[PDB]
Amino acid sequence: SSGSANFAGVEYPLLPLDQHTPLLFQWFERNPSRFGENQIPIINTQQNPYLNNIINAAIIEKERTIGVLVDGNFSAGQKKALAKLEKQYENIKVIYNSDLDYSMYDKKLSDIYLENIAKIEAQPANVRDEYLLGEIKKSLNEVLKNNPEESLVSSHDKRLGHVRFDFYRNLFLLKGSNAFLEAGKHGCHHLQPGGGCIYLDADMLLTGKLGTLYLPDGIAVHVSRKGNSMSLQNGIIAVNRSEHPALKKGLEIMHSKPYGDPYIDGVCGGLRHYFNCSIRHNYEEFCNFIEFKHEHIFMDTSSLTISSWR
Ligand SMILES: O=c1ccn([C@@H]2O[C@H](COP(=O)(O)OP(=O)(O)O)[C@@H](O)[C@H]2O)c(=O)[nH]1
Ligand SMILES: CC(=O)N[C@@H]1[C@@H](O)[C@H](O)[C@@H](CO)O[C@H]1O
Ligand SMILES: [Mg+2]
Repeated sequence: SSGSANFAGVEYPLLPLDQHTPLLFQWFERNPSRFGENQIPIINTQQNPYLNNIINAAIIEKERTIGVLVDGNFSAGQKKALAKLEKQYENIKVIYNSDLDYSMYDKKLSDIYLENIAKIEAQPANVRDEYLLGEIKKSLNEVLKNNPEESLVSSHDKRLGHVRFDFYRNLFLLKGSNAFLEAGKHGCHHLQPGGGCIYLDADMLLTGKLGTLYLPDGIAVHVSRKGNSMSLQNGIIAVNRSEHPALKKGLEIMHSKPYGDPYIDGVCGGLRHYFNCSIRHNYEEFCNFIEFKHEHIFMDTSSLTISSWR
């Protein structure tokens, strides 16, 4: 521990994330056919040189495990290319999302709907959200018509866009360093069970070594300052431990809300609940408090060109 930062009447120690804390990048590919059969299936265009950025981060942080969480229907040659990348850079560990078991974070959709119907019925009739009650009842009806066993994981798994890799990003960060050991990644000499993790968007250009970070209660996230507004953002998520209470609270919210969003609820909601940033608090002050800052990271370079999913 170093100093401390105040927010909403609570004093938070700036907890350390040592230099052995692993870095984490993520590539979930919807269209693996846009790469060669023996190509590394991670985008690497002039506008989005993301494979190059990852390799540059692995070269700069030579004494740090660099995890690449990948997903998509990859061809055999593409997987062999990923293994070749793992061999060309010792610290790069490729983790296939399908090799991780996320069932311990799952919940039945019908259970969420039933609990919400009970909790709307348990409140005085003059304040019940009746429109929401109706929408939850239609959602449950459709679940019973199409797949009664539908769950958070399975429903998000069927998504084809950013929501899916947001969801799995949060779950992986809950696993923390433990995900590396669960996937059988050998030679991760520095990883401790229960260790943390620093997730970075691939467009977060490292220009130097990160050293040791000091974050309030051991967590910080990106703050986008595009144009005249600012917003909490999951483009960077640094935690000093597995099962971090802020991300665990985001998962709690998603277990309780009928239509929880991995970003709005799993990240922003969890942070604001954990740190007591209500709608009556200053959102800008909280952004300044929780912001992940670093002089050796050129942040969100995808805004100089085009977004890879937009
Ligand atoms: O097909 C895609 C597009 C994006 N991403 C992930 O989304 C992140 C954000 O990419 P980018 O910075 O281009 O988007 P932005 O959110 O800045 O618009 C990337 O780093 C990847 O982890 C992905 O996995 N697959
Ligand atoms: C301005 C914008 O698009 N922000 C998106 C956010 O909505 C999304 O939840 C997140 C994860 O995909 O990526 C950000 O870049
Ligand atoms: Mg970006």
